[PDB]
Amino acid sequence: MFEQRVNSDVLTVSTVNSQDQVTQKPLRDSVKQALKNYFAQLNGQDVNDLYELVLAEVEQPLLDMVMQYTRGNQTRAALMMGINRGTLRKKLKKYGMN
Amino acid sequence: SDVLTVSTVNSQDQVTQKPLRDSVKQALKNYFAQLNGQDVNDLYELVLAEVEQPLLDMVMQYTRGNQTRAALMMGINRGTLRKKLKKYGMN
DNA sequence: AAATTTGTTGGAATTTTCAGCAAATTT
DNA sequence: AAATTTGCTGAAAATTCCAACAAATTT
Repeated sequence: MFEQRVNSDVLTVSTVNSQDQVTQKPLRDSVKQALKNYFAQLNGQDVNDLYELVLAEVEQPLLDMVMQYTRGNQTRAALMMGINRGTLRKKLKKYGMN
Repeated sequence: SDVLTVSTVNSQDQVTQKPLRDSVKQALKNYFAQLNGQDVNDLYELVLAEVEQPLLDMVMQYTRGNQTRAALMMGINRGTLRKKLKKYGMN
């Protein structure tokens, strides 16, 4: 058969453990760590934008990467991401990617 | 300089920050590599799902389970927050 | 030359706000 | 005892999907 690949392990980033041994770990944990870190620096004023802040950090590379893959093809990229070609175009504007 | 970053370490044992986006980019770089021309059908909802769960989890620690403050912090309507917590079944 | 993708549309579908309950929980 | 937060609700405000089209482009 094929071995299970939980959704945690579909998008993973290389890390190193205490034994200088290279190993994948969920992207989840990077996002978890970035926030953990982000909160440390909150000393300690309010935020009103943490979603759109995060979303923007994640949307940019996704678009960046998908557009490279589809060699610039908008129709394919929007079909890959499961978003309408119109909203893809809109996002691409948002990030000056056109 | 830049608010969302994660700790890295180089061969010379020096810890050093890099922006989260660089890791998201790597994640995909990899994801694509392994697919050999296989359809990718719903990649947005995928990556969204991978980011919202940590984000929700973490703010609900910071707000101490307080749904109301978390929503104002994240900048989405309190109802949405509940609706998203349901999506991932954290409640 | 044909097939596809782009840029633009007006409308329909769905998602998120928003204020306003009383009831329940925290202070 | 008071203040805050929750679980819920309609309905408005915004965003997303749609699908169709000529025109630009890629095959």
